[PDB]
Amino acid sequence: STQETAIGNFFSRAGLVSIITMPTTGTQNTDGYVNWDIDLMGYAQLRRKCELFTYMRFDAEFTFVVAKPNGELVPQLLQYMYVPPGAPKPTSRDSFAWQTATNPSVFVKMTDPPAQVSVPFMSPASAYQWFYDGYPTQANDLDYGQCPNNMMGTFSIRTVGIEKSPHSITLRVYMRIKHVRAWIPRPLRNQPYLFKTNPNYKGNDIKCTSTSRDKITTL
Amino acid sequence: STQETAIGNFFSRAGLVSIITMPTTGTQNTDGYVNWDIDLMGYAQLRRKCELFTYMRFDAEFTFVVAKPNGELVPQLLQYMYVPPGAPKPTSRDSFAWQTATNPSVFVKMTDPPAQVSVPFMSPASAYQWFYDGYPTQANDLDYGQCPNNMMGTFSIRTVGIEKSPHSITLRVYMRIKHVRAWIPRPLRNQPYLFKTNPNYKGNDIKCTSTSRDKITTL
Amino acid sequence: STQETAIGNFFSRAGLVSIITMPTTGTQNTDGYVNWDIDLMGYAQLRRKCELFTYMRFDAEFTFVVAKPNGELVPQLLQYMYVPPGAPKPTSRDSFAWQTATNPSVFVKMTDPPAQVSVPFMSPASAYQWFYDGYPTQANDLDYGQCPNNMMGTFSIRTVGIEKSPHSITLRVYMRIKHVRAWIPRPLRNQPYLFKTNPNYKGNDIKCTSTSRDKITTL
Amino acid sequence: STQETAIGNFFSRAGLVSIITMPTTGTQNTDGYVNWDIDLMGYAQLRRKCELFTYMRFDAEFTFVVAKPNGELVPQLLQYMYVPPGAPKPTSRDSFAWQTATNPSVFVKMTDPPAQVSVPFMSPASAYQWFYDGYPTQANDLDYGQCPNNMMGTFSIRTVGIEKSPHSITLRVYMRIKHVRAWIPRPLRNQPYLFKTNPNYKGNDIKCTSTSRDKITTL
Amino acid sequence: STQETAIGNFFSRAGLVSIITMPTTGTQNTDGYVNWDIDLMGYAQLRRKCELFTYMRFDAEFTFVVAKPNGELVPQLLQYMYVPPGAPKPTSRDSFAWQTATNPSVFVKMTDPPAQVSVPFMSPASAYQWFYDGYPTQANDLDYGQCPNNMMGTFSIRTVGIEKSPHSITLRVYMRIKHVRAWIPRPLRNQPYLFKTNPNYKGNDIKCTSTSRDKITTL
Repeated sequence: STQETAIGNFFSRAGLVSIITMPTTGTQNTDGYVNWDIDLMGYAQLRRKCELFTYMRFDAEFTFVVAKPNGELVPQLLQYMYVPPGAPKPTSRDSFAWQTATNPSVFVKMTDPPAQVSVPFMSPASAYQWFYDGYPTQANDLDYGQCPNNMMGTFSIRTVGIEKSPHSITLRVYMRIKHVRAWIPRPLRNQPYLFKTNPNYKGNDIKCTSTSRDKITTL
Repeated sequence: STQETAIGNFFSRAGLVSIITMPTTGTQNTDGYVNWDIDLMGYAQLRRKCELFTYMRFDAEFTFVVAKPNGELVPQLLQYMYVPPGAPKPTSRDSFAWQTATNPSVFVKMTDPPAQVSVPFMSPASAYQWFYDGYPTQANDLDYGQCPNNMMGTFSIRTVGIEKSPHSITLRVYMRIKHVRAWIPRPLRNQPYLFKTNPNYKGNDIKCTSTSRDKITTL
Repeated sequence: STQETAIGNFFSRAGLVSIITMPTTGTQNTDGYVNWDIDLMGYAQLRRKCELFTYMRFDAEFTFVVAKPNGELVPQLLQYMYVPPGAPKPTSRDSFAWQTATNPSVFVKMTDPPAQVSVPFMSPASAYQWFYDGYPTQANDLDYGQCPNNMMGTFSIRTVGIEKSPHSITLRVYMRIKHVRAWIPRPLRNQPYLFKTNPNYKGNDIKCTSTSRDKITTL
Repeated sequence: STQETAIGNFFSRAGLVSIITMPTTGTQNTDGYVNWDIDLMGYAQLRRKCELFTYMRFDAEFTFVVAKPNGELVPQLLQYMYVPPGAPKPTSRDSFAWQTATNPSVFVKMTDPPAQVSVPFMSPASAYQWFYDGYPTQANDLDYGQCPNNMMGTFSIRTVGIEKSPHSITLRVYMRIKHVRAWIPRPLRNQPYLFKTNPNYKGNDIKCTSTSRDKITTL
Repeated sequence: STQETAIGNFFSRAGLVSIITMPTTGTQNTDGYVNWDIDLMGYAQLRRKCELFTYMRFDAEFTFVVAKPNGELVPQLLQYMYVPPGAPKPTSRDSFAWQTATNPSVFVKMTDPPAQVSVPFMSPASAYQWFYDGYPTQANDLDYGQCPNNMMGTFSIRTVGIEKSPHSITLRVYMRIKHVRAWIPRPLRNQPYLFKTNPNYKGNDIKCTSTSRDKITTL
């Protein structure tokens, strides 16, 4: 069936896009909260799939699978807050940001089944674009290829309550692309990725698209 | 879309309107209960938004997010009682008020998902009014601008059971305005608020509506 | 709206009609069960409301709010049995009565949300009557005004299991009157109540229906 | 209403038909399982009701109310297996019988609300019969009145898991007769029952159907 | 009724197809995960039933009944991942395989009721075949009768979380055949099975299809 090769089926399925960890005390948790900016170019697997196209438009479904680091669940009340683009992100475990009515928040117990929410098409432009041959502001670093109109928002996680939580939390964020539309197909990345924000490739070790053989007649 | 600028969308979304805390023993809890009169002029954020209009009419949806102070949940049975206007409020952890059939009460376990209830348009007048240029009873303090026809009711929280609860409770009250209607738009508050019940402003430090610059030509 | 003054709205709302307590061991609990005969003339508040009419007919909805005496809930299996009129009531924590198919019983865990059940119009007569100027069998005590055709049934509560429960239980019984019909309105009780089963009033201290004043002209 | 005297209403309502107890260790539980053959002639109350008719046909609804002996519930996974007639019953806590696809089994946690299942009309004959004036194979004991075509099946209870359960279990089995049909009404048992499988009565102490009085004129 | 002898009814009902055990530490669990390739020829009971036909086509419903080895349940988050045919299976408790979007995974708590999922008809051929009189690649062992087009997939179980789970898990996998279709009926296996992948039988001890008797006239 040709349905299997349709843009939609190719970009369906919820995949893991991030793994936030909030230990009781260690390196980055005397805070008590986390700010994860929604990022797709996170996993090279999904990134390569997207960079097959120049422009894309879609909705995103997020599912929040949390539990303690060993898999155990406890009666802990959590809060996930979506900070749209152009909005101020929490800077402390108790910033005013957490009370701002305009930053939709979802409250759920770690015992309750995973929370699920859908985020629309945020760009101010007609489509997200993985490639911008210009500057949003010149030969050159910093400020090139960067298109801020792809900014999808930020998710701020934290345990509820005035005192810090006794439990460490390991949260897995899954995302599913709904209603996909793609434009202008381009060559498939054949060089290892070096950065999230640009096509730079290792220029000394340029790998060949295909494996080799001895003679052009041996097969 | 113009829908985004519609009165309804502007006043939608559930925001935090109050944070009640009932510790086992400290300052105000050898009682075991709390009486929160429904108050909107609580958070200056929402208050400024309302004082953009003279009269407003609407329904209110209340959601009760509770848990212990650190975010943990325990099998504690709670009772939230709505004491309408003109009704007697509980004066002790065990007043008759808690048994009065006419004071609707909702019983829920701290484990159960947040309780949610809708309160109608209580005023005896056609609309709530954030400004009353008269007296409900004269140059002058006390008894001015005060309109008792805006009184929306009181919520009385307490743990159920004859003995006091072993757990401390931190309850967050969220409110959402439904079916909003507004009349007679007025200037937007440009001076810091000094009191909940009146427009008094600091008259020595009168802030300018806009920032300044050197010359009227430098830009 | 006149709807607010309608017999139905006047007698709606679930009110507390009884508070049964079953401690592990104290005065009346080496038993392990309780027999509460359904009684409305329990709370003078609701009683006065009913004695505004001579005859009344209605269905009753019962809700069972239970928890330990301090409000905590535990995984305890309880059984509530309705013993109709003319049926034999349990006389021990393990009478045959608890197994009698004809005594409908509802089993629920103290963790599960409150059990709710509806009891119909039990009287063998066309309506319940709060006043019977005769004898069911003469100037006179005992056997007067007593109409057994108002007998609505009994509720027998107990913890399930062959051994006694480790936990103390405090159960609140709420009742709501559905489909109300009233006949022959009568004067409103103006003297304090002395007994559940009769209009006897303190005859030495007869209180006046209204407060007093000095002169009939001072106001 | 005549509806109350209808065969259906007379045989409705779920009654207790059995009480299985599986202690950790005592007399009959170093096993870890129980085999209860579905038996109606268990409780003389229901038995007398059935023997008012010669033939009966009906479906049966079974509800499984379990908990520890004191009424407490714990996170124990149980398995109830229905072994139809002509099928092999488990002979050990781990017989192959428990894995046989054809023996429908229902898995439920003691925390989950009571399991409920419906068993159809199993007899190979058109109706169950409480009386068979013949032999299924002669004056005489053993092998008389016994009709094996009334065999409804067996229920095998056990805790899941390879190791024995730490908890003792007391399970109450309730049964409700659905879609009842009865034929050929007969005299009502007036002598105490002596056995489950036959009408034998104590012949020395033959009780009179009615109480006595002195003279045939005194009343 | 002939419905009882229909291919569908004959192959219905969920039966146990596998019992995976993941102890904290013992022989095969310092790993923390398990890879069970979906196998029907597991239980000789069901296998014999299938080998009554040459070709079969059907969907499969899998139910995952898990709990600790003694039947107790704990708040443990588990993950069941379906690795289709031609896909790479996890090789460690934390392989990339567990993050691969294309390997559908279902997350469920051991407290939640058993997870249930349906797997379609995976073969690249029109039907699964329990007999292939050829080679997929000759008199002869290894590489005969083996048809890889019957490969249905693999299920990879594991506890979620970065650290190993404190609890041992015993998981029972039930399978139900939906929408069955069978072709070309063949003789029923009358010799004990020796291997999962071939009809080899013990040739010294060849058992007779029927029991014996003395004379051909004694009955």
